[PDB]
Amino acid sequence: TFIQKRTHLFACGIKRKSIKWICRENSEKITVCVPDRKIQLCIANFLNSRLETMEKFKEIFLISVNTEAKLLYNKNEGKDPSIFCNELRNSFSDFRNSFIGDDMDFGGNTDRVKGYINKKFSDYYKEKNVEKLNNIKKEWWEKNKANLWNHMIVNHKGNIAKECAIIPAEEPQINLWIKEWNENFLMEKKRLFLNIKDKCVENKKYEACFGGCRLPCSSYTSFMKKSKTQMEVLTNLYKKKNSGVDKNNFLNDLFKKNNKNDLDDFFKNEKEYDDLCDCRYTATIIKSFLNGPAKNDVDIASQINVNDLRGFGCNYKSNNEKSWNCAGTFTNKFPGTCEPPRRQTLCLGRTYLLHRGHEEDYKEHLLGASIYEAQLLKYKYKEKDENALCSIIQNSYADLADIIKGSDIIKDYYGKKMEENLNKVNKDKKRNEESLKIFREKWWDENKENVWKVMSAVLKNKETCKDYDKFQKIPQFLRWFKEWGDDFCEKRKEKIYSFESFKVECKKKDCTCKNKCSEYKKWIDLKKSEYEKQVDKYTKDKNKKMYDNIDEVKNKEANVYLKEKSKECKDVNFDDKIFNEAPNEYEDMCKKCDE
Repeated sequence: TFIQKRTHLFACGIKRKSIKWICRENSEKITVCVPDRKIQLCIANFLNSRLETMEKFKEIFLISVNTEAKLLYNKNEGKDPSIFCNELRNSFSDFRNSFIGDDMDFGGNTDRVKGYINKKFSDYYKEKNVEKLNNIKKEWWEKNKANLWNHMIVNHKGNIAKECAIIPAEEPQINLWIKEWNENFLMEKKRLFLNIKDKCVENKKYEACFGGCRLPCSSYTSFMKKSKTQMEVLTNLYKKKNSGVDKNNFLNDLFKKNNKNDLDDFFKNEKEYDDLCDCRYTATIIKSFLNGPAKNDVDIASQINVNDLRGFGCNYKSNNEKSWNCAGTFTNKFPGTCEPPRRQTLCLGRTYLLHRGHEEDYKEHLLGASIYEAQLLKYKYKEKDENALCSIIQNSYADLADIIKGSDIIKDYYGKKMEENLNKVNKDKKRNEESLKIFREKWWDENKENVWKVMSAVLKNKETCKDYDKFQKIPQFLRWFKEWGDDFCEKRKEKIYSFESFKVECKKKDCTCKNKCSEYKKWIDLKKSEYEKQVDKYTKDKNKKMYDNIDEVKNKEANVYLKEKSKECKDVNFDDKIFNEAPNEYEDMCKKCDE
């Protein structure tokens, strides 16, 4: 009775509502993609009957199709009725094609029922020739299909369009599956893209730079990836089932129906996706520097976009000059170290935001910081020569490497978070110091080339800048010490010249020698202490054999290391006069401030 009707329903069971396609390889090592609708096709009832006679087999078939309809109706409640219509038709076709030996779906009950139905038809006709049986089944379908279809939709004719009640034309399964898949695809494609619009709006307010927009963008991307592999399978199976030919332009026509040329063009992300899903203060510029205008045009690579710059969380290097910092918390573990002003003002952006641990986001952020650092440096020192600009870019490049590797001496608020957020990218559950270090170290090696590529884009004749890799391998402090030398010698030269132009001006007309001399005394004493600190570390560290594997350093007096590595000091000897409260040439002049 009605109770027994429930039995039919539950024999097959409630259907999953989501529309998905599952790809597996069959016994012949051949990959196929089956729709979940086919996986859940209502066939269980065949297994609950002895199928004693052909009348019975017919009766059970009638129950199967009619039940499939009910379950499809419950599945598609709340969905556009066109969907229920198509699934009715497509399931009817699978009943036909899985019955007459044209089925890509395999395993589980699909083969359990198939094999059973074949065995019963062996009994019915007493024929074991599989080919003959298949023909017998084809004839049987011919005579029963009209009644099977009619009964399948008898309770739902009113819920579908008049035209959907017409029995489906007979076609190969793969043709029907491709069509169904195409429809499933375009629907989910629209939906996922509308979410992108909703959350990204027009992406004119850096929406794509935040999770609200990046999530639907990301969902859309993966869906296209999965979809592309799926269509490849289905499209190859078509050719294979037609002597390796696109019989009747089926595949071709289908591509033109959607205004596309082929698989590739079918999944090529349009301009609109990039416009809505690329964070314009990271992704857009990265693409320019690696693949676009900036790549081969220094002028363009050098031009700064203020809005993007401040969006990312950095600003121009101030015209003011910060002192060297020899008194941070880092002096606890590394006494004698002096942080370069350049390091104190290094652009890292909002590193505290990469807490979700996505490698692509992290890479995108690092390259962003690297680009702006380069541009900002280029802007600050645009009036310097190629060799200097080159070395200045390498300084920050190497510091970045030290920050990512976790060897950076400063461990400031933003550096630390950069390091820790790379640890987050690492999903390995072994999380001791050395284990995490090794990961970061390997990660930098895999990315350090691109980092240099984008930073080197702001230099004339990029290949002029060499051994950036070797330079990065040099202990940070040693790199800084030399940086300090060049900075010291330079500013000393400047201050000497300042005295001259001042002396010559006074030498003619009107004349505070004491006041300028005073300012210099303060400066030189400050630099003297900085020098002493770093010399002490260089010496103490050297004695601990920390520089054994470093040529052009082993057993070289600190002040010698400077005169060599520091070009700017080539003409200076670190005497005991060098740090005099006044230059030896202006010693007497700074004295006798009576004139």
